[PDB]
Amino acid sequence: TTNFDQEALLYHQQGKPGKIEVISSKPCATEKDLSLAYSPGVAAPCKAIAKDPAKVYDYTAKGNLVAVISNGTAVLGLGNIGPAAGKPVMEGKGILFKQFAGIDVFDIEVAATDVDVFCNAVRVLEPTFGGINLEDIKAPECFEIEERLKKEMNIPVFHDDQHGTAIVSGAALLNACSITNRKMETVRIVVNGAGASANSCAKIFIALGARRENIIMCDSQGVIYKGRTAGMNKYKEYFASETEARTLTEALRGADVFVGLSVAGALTPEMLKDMAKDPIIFAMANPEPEITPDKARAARPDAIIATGRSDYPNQVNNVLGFPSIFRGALDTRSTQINEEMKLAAVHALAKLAREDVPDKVSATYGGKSFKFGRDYLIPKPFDTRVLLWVAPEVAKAAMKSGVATRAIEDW
Amino acid sequence: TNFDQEALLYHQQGKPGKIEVISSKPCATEKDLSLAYSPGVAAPCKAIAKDPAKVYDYTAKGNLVAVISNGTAVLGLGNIGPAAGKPVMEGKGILFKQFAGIDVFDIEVAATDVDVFCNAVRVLEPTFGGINLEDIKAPECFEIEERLKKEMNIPVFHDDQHGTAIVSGAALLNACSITNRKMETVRIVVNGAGASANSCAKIFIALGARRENIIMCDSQGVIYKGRTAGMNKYKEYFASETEARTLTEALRGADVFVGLSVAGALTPEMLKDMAKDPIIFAMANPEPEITPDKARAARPDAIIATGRSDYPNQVNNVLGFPSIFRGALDTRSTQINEEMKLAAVHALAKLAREDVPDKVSATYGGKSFKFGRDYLIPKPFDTRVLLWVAPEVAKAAMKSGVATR
Ligand SMILES: NC(=O)c1ccc[n+]([C@@H]2O[C@H](COP(=O)([O-])OP(=O)(O)OC[C@H]3O[C@@H](n4cnc5c(N)ncnc54)[C@H](OP(=O)(O)O)[C@@H]3O)[C@@H](O)[C@H]2O)c1
Ligand SMILES: NC(=O)c1ccc[n+]([C@@H]2O[C@H](COP(=O)([O-])OP(=O)(O)OC[C@H]3O[C@@H](n4cnc5c(N)ncnc54)[C@H](OP(=O)(O)O)[C@@H]3O)[C@@H](O)[C@H]2O)c1
Ligand SMILES: [Mg+2]
Ligand SMILES: [Mg+2]
Repeated sequence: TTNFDQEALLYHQQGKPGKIEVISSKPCATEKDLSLAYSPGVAAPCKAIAKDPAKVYDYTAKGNLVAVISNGTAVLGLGNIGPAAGKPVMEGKGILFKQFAGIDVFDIEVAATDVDVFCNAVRVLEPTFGGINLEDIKAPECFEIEERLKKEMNIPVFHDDQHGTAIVSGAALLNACSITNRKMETVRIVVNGAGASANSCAKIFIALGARRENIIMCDSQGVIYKGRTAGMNKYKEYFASETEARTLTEALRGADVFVGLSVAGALTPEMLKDMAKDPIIFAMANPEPEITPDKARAARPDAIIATGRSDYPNQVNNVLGFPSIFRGALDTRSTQINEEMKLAAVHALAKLAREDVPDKVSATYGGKSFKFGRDYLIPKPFDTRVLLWVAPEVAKAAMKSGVATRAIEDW
Repeated sequence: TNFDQEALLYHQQGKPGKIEVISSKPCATEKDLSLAYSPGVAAPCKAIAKDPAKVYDYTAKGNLVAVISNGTAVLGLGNIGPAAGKPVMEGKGILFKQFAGIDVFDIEVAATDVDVFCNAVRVLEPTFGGINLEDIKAPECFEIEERLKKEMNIPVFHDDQHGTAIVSGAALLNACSITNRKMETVRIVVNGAGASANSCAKIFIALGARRENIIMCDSQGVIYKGRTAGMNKYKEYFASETEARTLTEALRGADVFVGLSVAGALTPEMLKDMAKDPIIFAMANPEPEITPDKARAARPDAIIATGRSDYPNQVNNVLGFPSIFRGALDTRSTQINEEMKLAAVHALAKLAREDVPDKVSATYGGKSFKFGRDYLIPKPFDTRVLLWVAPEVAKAAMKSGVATR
């Protein structure tokens, strides 16, 4: 819909260009005000921070400030459009941080595609920020970039395209498994796609109890089988499967779970018929899914379906993750977002969906009723319980794992 | 002091720090967010991919300045490091917002090597409409600003260097006018050879001063040609043929003293042998090279400006950078060049000759102001400044061809 596009263009240019403004949180009108905000008063917190570096969190915005950082090499589904073109998306990501977790964001678009240039530039920004959310950086560069920055920086570094997606889909999968009386240890999973998100999703499924041998990964050229060499790399190699299947169709034979992280249309009804009873179908290709819940329900009335879209039930929406994840990490002044923290967020999201849904949430969604089951197995994005459930569990995981530098006693 | 305690509480209370980032557009509903983020946010991205200039139409780039420091010369605190400088950079951003309506991301960078710092900062270009370098020590700051100006296609401006040059240059033009002087024959003595001093001398030459009429002194006295002690590439440029060796000897018959050094550096005896109607810029902080009363006591015909708000003629940098960047941003300029800097000088000098509104008088407690020896430049809280200076900078950018809008 190109007129919907025009609504978006107008939105971005109307009044003042763009979507963000930086304002003072303190009085700044009078000469007295400015004698505190600036010279000579501002020397006091500077001296305090020089003597005790931790006090940077007491006297600046650092403790609530995340950088959303991209080089614009994988923007949304638009591909490598460059950092300037990606800036609206990074401003938008920042707005989600603010609206869902109260976190201030500097969106930082970096003109560097070289891994060393990019990492060298970002590493030295640490004094500015309480955390770094890497965004829309293409695979496989994003794997090296994230791992290097996590090692080199002493503040949390988290690439949402990789792990946010894994966290929310993992939560959904745990619940889908519960609803269908499945054990993770025996569930057979097919992942369609082998990019930034598929890699992390596969890894978290294993972390949640799935076996590598029960997971088959497919790409643009079919099943990633052990021995294969076409279009292969270090990361695809890890998930190369001993299977005899070569097509997506073959891989789905008797499979329990389809995880779609590829492109629209990739999954048809015929492929659906041979899946196991109560098939679990996550069709997350944007903006159009691998399949529709209706086409899926038509082929398989017993199917459980999640997608990336808010107009269908069970949206695997990344906004369920990163805001609370950084809230918990920031509030404990943590030096990392580690695996313990990611898993804590999985389990918090999963558990929340199992609770009775307050009238407030139904009223937010037009009076729709929600109860845990096949049409509701992950929290709604506009449910205010999400921050309350996920952020403290992340904070507790940071303290338990020893990456917190500030204890939080209670909420 | 109670004031330090007040300052600490100001920073620590409420939301820690001094800045918040907010949405400038509606962002409460599913519909709102379908435009602010996916799927609608793809539209401006596609527009920008096709026509790069549209980044200025659809993002905050055109109103967004990075205040960037590695914390190596923070205020008068020296090399305290990037984190400890963060309160100062947040506060600088506050000034940008309050005086020019400019949004700032303060960026504290953990790199002291010129090369590493530059390589980290120049790739941030897509984010910003302009870069204000701040509180970076000399001589590294010269090399850094020079290199970034060569690499980046947005304005790069180190305020410590050029802000004081611009405002003191406006003050100097007016001082010369008042005392019937011509810049081409004025003899100037610059005390100090650091970040700000060097730029001051360069602005004076641009305003018509002759390089031969300028003597620069540092911690070891006059910088004379042939001297090697404590020299560098930048001091070398301003090395003088003069036989003077001390600040005292240099000031004999001098018209102007520009003090960018340390307190007490200027005594009354040096003042004695200055020319009639000596112009004295004592801008050392927090205590000037000499006080206004001690100066007029020695020389009653003296015209004096300082860096302090408690005396007349405050050479305050807030008179410069807000309008300079406002003008640069509004013309979507690729540079702040010498033409733009000079445009700011002349506009500031011109505003000072205008009648001072009661609003300004009221702002400063009924104190009247009329262009003269006690009023050489606009007051910092004069709201006319942005309206006067920024349009002149924009005109300069367009005339010199660095404007893209
Ligand atoms: N919460 C969500 O809804 C969510 C989150 C993240 C991602 N996604 C969606 O998942 C998709 C990929 O995201 P990404 O960040 O991972 O991108 P990516 O890094 O580019 O990954 C693309 C992957 O898809 C593979 N592929 C392309 N065509 C295929 C086909 N017909 N069949 C099977 N695989 C195919 C590609 O194979 P090759 O490697 O061989 O080229 C590649 O592995 C996008 O649509 C994204 O919108 C959704
Ligand atoms: N608008 C304003 O009010 C304003 C603006 C900018 C600066 N200032 C003030 O000017 C002074 C310099 O600032 P800056 O940033 O330029 O500092 P800077 O970079 O450190 O430069 C210091 C300069 O002062 C020289 N110096 C040290 N002691 C001296 C002495 N007794 N006599 C003469 N020169 C001496 C140094 O000489 P060596 O090279 O030999 O070390 C050096 O050249 C500071 O007090 C600053 O607060 C005021
Ligand atoms: Mg992303
Ligand atoms: Mg400064």
